[PDB]
Amino acid sequence: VGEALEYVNIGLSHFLALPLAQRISLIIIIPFIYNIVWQLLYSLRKDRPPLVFYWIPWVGSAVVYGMKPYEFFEECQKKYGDIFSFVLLGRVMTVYLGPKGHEFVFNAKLADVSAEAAYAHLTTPVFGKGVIYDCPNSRLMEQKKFVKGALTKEAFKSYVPLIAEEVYKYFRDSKNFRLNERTTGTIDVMVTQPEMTIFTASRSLLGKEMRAKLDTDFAYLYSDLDKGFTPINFVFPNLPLEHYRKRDHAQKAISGTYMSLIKERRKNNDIQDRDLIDSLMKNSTYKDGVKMTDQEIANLLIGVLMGGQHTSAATSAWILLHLAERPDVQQELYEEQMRVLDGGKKELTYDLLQEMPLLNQTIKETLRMHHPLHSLFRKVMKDMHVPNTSYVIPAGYHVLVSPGYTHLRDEYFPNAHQFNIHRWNNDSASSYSVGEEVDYGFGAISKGVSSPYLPFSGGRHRCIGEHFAYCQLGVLMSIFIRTLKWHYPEGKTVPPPDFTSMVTLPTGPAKIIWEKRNPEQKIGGRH
Ligand SMILES: CC[C@@H](C)n1ncn(-c2ccc(N3CCN(c4ccc(OC[C@H]5CO[C@](Cn6cncn6)(c6ccc(Cl)cc6Cl)O5)cc4)CC3)cc2)c1=O
Ligand code: HEM
Repeated sequence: VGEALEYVNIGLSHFLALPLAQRISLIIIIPFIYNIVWQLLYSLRKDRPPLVFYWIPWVGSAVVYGMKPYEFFEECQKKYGDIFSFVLLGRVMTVYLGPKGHEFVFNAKLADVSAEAAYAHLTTPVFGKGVIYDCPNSRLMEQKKFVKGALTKEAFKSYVPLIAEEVYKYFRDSKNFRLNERTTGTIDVMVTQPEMTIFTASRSLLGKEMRAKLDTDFAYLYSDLDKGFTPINFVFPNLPLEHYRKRDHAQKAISGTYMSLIKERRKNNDIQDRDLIDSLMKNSTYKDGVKMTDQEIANLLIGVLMGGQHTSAATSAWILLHLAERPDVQQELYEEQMRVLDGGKKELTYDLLQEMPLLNQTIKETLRMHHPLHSLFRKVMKDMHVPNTSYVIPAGYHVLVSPGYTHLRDEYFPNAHQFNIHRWNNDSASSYSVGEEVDYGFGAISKGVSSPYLPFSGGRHRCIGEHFAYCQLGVLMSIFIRTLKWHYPEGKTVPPPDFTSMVTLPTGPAKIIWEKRNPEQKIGGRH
């Protein structure tokens, strides 16, 4: 022990007498070996889920997870069961697959897990400060409450003809259609659907002013900001590059535009019940008296529009793509449209949308096969014991839940990779609380979150956009169906998802060929 500790000090010193060709090369090799040693040691633990073995420190299973998460989850499930962890770019993600995982994560106590600590870097740089994940959970709960106030049956009743008008205007004016001058055409659905989504959501949620603005070069800011909404933000939220400056600039310029409208309306007391802007002007005071600022209101609007943008656009693209090889479904949907709208002699209303179950089943089935968000996260805040196991998930870990994975299991949905809207006969609702309920601040929602079908999650972070989504997707598809037939270019089929984008959007270029059902029909109005 005497000469031992001396040779420790000697050894520390001889280390520095190494050529750096050796010293840098061991600066790499040492973490690599400890990593493997720590993993081998880790596997001993009884109070830890199996950890997926990986070679590269820090990076972890990022590549295979990133490129094909559901295949990754399937392989891990086979070897280890439903609970397992894996390292991902410096973090430890504990996956819990299936309905019990949904319960473990979505109904976890506010104290145990944090969504804002998982998500804030993704969103705060894009939306702005003070809202959504840049604030405490109870602020979020009430912001969801505020937004829900513009998402009522009466609002949907007034949105439908606005959304309809936008779809027709797009058919009339967009270079991708121009139905008054073309009877057939080819389109990339990842060009047309993001455009139709932003036009329809602008007009209805933001109002005529902000929609009007999309016909100016102001539209280039949306693109700039949109490009800033990327999973890279999870790792690099701010880097001194043109991309990040374009984004930052856009967030300032767009929120400034919203603030201009807001202050303009208040100045004239032109505060009605037209749109989400009016709504948040009348109704954005928290339960402790603090009022949202005009800046926070605008940042909230950006997030809502942005979130709704990507989930919905990706979804209507997938609907288009699945219907492109299924002329039978198109036909079936067309007949439902003729019946409900009396051969087209009835105008589409919100109430009539509700009497189109096949259409709604089509949305529902698309969301089963193409959950836009394949992985939902929470950062673990307090150590968590996994019920009926010896597993304890320690603070500093992340829990990862994936209803999108369960959506694609045959055990829960027979023939899960087949598109079949009739699996939802007797069950065309977007979702519905199968039993008892609970209120976190934005309204009574289902207490249990064990449904195998769960595109809108559940618990305190449950989506509040599902009825707006169905309204938007519904009006849009109703008009697509009554106006066009479409199919694939010869030899093409449904693309595989891109699991590396923000949403599980189709892999490009995803093209379909459209043709007018009534070549002679004209869309009125000015252009
Ligand atoms: C680097 C190597 C490469 C191979 N690699 N290695 C890993 N990956 C990778 C891993 C994971 C992912 N992602 C995909 C995106 N994903 C994700 C995206 C958004 C998201 O949103 C959850 C919250 C926050 O945003 C919204 C989204 N939303 C919900 N409804 C509508 N939008 C949200 C909620 C509320 C509001 Cl107001 C706005 C928004 Cl945006 O909900 C959650 C997860 C995480 C995993 C991507 C790439 C790679 O690409
Ligand atoms: C196809 C359409 C959509 C799907 C599948 C979807 C899905 C989801 C999911 C899964 C979550 C929870 C994520 C988690 O648990 O971590 C969520 C949250 C949320 N979504 Fe959506 N969404 C959709 C459309 C919309 C729309 C149109 C809006 C706004 C109009 C919207 C606004 C929100 C909001 C405000 C939250 C709450 C965030 C939180 O509480 O943390 N979503 N959505």
